Amino acid sequence: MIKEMIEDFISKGGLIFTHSGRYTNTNNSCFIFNKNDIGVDTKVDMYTPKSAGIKNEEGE
DNA sequence: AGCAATTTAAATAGGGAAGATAAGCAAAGGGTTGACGAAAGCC
Repeated sequence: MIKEMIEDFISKGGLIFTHSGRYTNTNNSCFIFNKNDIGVDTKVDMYTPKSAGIKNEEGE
């Protein structure tokens, strides 16, 4: 399910971003979602504390 | 005690043999490098 997942994300810290300083330093935790660069094939990152979240029936 | 000459021509061709093989092993390791969240003494 998808809504189940979006809400699983929201019960947790719940951040969706396209740019971050988390890659520069893992202790940083700055997450920035730019609106202008979202396109058809724009890959999009998300953050949860310790990457928490349930999987589906196909294990994703 | 330096003086030692000039031109001219330097071979055309025919051949550079194929047949064989070119190992099989067994190794090639992991040891550290984790930030948030949550109890839990402690100024």
